[PDB]
This record gives sequence, C-alpha cells and structure tokens, in this order.
Amino acid sequence: MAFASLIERQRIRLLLALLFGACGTLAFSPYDVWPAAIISLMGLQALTFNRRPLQSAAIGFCWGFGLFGSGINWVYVSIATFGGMPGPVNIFLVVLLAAYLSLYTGLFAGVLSRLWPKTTWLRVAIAAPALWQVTEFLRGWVLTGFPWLQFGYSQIDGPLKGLAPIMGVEAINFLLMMVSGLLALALVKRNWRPLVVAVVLFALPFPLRYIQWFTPQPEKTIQVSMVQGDIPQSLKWDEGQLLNTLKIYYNATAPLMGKSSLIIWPESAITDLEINQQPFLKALDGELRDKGSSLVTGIVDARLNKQNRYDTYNTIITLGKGAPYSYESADRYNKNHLVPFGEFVPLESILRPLAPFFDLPMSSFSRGPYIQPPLSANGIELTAAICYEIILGEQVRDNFRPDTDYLLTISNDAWFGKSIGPWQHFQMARMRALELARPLLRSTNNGITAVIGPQGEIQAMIPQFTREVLTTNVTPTTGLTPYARTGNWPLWVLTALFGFAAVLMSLRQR
Ligand SMILES: CCCCCCCC/C=C\CCCCCCCC(=O)O[C@@H](CO)COP(=O)(O)OCCN
Repeated sequence: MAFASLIERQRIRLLLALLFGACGTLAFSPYDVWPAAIISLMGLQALTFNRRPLQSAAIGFCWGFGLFGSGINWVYVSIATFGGMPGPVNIFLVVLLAAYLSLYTGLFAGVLSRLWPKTTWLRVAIAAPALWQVTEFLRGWVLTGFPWLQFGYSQIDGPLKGLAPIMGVEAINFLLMMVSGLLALALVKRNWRPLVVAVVLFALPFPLRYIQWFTPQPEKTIQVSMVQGDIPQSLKWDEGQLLNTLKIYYNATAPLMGKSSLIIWPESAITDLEINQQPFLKALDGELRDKGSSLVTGIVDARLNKQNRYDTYNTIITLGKGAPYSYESADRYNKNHLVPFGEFVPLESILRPLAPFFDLPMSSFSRGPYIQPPLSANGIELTAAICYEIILGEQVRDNFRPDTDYLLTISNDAWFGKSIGPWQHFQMARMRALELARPLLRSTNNGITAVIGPQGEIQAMIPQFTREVLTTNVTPTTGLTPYARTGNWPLWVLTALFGFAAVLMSLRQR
C-alpha cells in the first residue's frame, strides 16, 4: 500500500531494521543460511539510504538490536545460572547487553550517513567496509570486547571460505559488507552496474577455496580421544561430585590408554585445585606413561605468587608420555582472555556488593600471558585456547607457531545453554582451523565436541548432552597460510586505504 511513501516513514525503517537485523542470525551455525548474511547486510545499508545521521544511527541501532536481540539471546541462560538473580532482572541485562552491542552498529550507520550522505558506490563499497571494520573492531575491543555474530563466520562453508586462509575472517566481513552494499545500491537505484560488480567481487574468491595452504603428514597420524564427561553445571562445583567427576573421567580414560596417543578432557574437568589433586595427577601421569598415552586436561590452579598471594588461573595441564607432570612444569596453558562478569569484575571500580556477588564458584580468576608456548603431549605441539578464546582469531594466530600440529580448544558450553549458543561458538572455532590450516581438537563438557579438519570441515563429531568419548584418527598438517604469516595487518592496510580514500572524497564533496 504505497510503498514509495510508506518506506519514507522512520518508524517503518526501524521495524524493518529489526527484521533485517534478526535475519542475520539465520546465517550462523544452527541455521547455516549464509545468504541471510547478505540479506541482513543489505537491509543495514538500504534502510540507511537518504537518512539524517541521527535517523541513520537509530536505524543502525535497531538493526543491531534485531541481530543481537535474537542472536545472543542465549546469554539469558548464562545469566540465569549465574548469581541467581530474578527473572525480570535477567531479562533486563540481556536487553542491556543487546542494546550496548547495538551502539556500534548504530555508531557505524550514524558515521556512514554523516560523512557519505549520498547513495553512491563510494558509500557502500569503499566507506562502508572500512567503517564496518573499525566499528566491529571497537565492539570486540572496548570493555574486553565481545566480537560475536560476525558475518564472516557464516562463510565457513560458503563461497568465500577461501578468503579466510589468506586474509582472515575479518576480510570476509570486509567483502560481505562491500558486496551487500553494492546489491543494496543496485536495488534502491535500479542499476545493474553495481549488481555486476557485486557478483564479480563475490565470485572472484571462489577459486581460492581449492587452494591447500597445508600439507598432510600421514606418518604422524595418531588416534585422539576426547572425553565428553557431561557433568551437570549445577552439580559441577560440589564437594561430593568431586570424586564422581574424577571417577567418570578416569573410567572413560582407562580403556583409551595405549589405544589413543592423545587424550583430551574438557575445560576445568578436574574441578578441584591443582595443588589439591597432586596424588591423583601423579598416579594418573605414571599410568599414562606405562601404556604410552598422553592426557591434556583442564583444571583450576591457584598458584602461589612471589608476594605470598594466590593467582587463580583457568589452566590446561598435560600428563603422560611426552610430558611428565610436575606442579612447576611450564608445559601448561593459562587462560588469558577471561569472561567478563564470570571470571573477573570489569575494571574493579569499587567492587560493591550486589545480588550475584560472584555466586558461581571460581569467579575471580587471573590472566595468563597473551602469548604462551604450545602444549607438548607425546611429541605433539598443540596451540591451546580455552572456551571463549577460540573466537579471538588474532590471539590464536599470535599463539600459533609454524611447528604447531593441532589447534586445541577445551570449553564448557553449559553456560551457552541448550540452544543456538554452543553452535555459534562452535562455528567460530571451525574458522580457526580454516585460517591456520591446522586440525582443531575441540573437547567440551557437554557442548559440541568435534574434530575440525584443516579446511574447516567437521571431520568427526558426537552428539551434545551425552556422556560419550570421541575417538578418531587425526592427521597433523604443516605449512603456513598467508593469514598465519601476516595476520590482520594486510586487511588494516586495505581498511586504511579504503578509509583514507573515502574520507578524502567526503572532504572533497563538502
Ligand atoms: C555495558 C556493557 C555490558 C552491558 C550489560 C551486560 C549484561 C550481562 C553481561 C555479562 C554476564 C554474562 C556472564 C556469564 C558467565 C560465563 C562465564 C563462565 O562461567 O565460564 C565458564 C564456561 O566455561 C567457565 O567454565 P566452568 O569450569 O564452568 O567455570 C564455572 C565458573 N567459575
């Protein structure tokens, strides 16, 4: 009914911004509709056409609220099981988190329409990808960051997956924003010329998916076993369950010894402190060496500092053949990027008492080094990353080394819930394997335990929410991708070149 005048209304565009924003959630792992990434990003740039900077900022905020209000709505489950706050309060925090993350999308659309008001190819293909890179960086950097729901991860199986090993996932974000803008420009203004450019730019990286930046090593093939303990989150941290948790993991591991060269346990599989479990770990370490097996397990360690102080770390320790266990051994990985409000108090302003008050046990962890040596287990180099750290592509690459055999991640996705949460985390983990051309060994308490191939494919996987062991043969790969050699700087040079060119034209055109 008179769409020409109906679309001009600001309220109509705000309502459509929610719909197009929420459409981007369909691009990620539980749904895997990668065209929805383009459709969602076409609504972010078509609806902001011919708007005042404040009007465009509101449209960008509503688009972000639609994406984050439906994409990370699973945070309610994590908030529900943390602190035990009332239901209305938990709903408020999820809305507050979605509103906060939507500021960057609102900031992007406000600045984009402020400096490039005209609906031209410069705005959508040059200014938008460069400004999207900056605002997405800020979202993942400000206040410890939260770079969730980046559309580049939707192309893990799409035509643009070949661009990830060369320039990273953030380059797929750069190209998706460029292609979507040209399609939006070709649609709002009836003109096939930006349509052809978008299709050509989208089809150019397709042959890149057939390039193998790695070499398989069949001579070093091993049998890896990952024990999905499936320990309930409510009972995970209890004195009585400590014996049961150790018994469950040990009983599932004894048959694996000898048959499996590498055995992996999830994040914080041993819920007790590392110093409190020395007789158990020493006996376990000795038994593993007899049968020639190595165990890589997560554990909480409260290491006494020099100044008579305890620094609690979320650590991964290694036992068995190729890695003798000792409390002073450097063959360990301490988690560096702690989860905000779950492992530390942000900025520790006054630490005023509140309803949560760190209700969940072990909520005062410390930070490990940003760059740590790879774990060694039975002559195997593993680049470790605990849970959330696997989505930090640049941090994983910095810890990545040319002699790394596998990428290793252990997580406890019970906080993500029983919904799209664990899958979105799993999809971002698969990107690390694609970018670095290394097999990914992902072990979770009850989440998505899987082995990811060097090209991002799911080599093996087991169902969630069950007590099962994933035993499979995995082959290490060697060779450096262009992303592994360089990192994100070649994209930041491109962002600077596109940003500098676009800003110059903005200044030239008044
Ligand atoms: C203004 C900016 C912000 C706006 C408002 C934000 C509102 C909500 C924000 C944050 C709340 C989310 C907190 C979720 C906690 C998840 C962390 C966690 O418990 O992680 C576990 C997952 O693995 C660690 O493993 P575990 O062994 O199970 O440990 C048990 C814990 N000692």
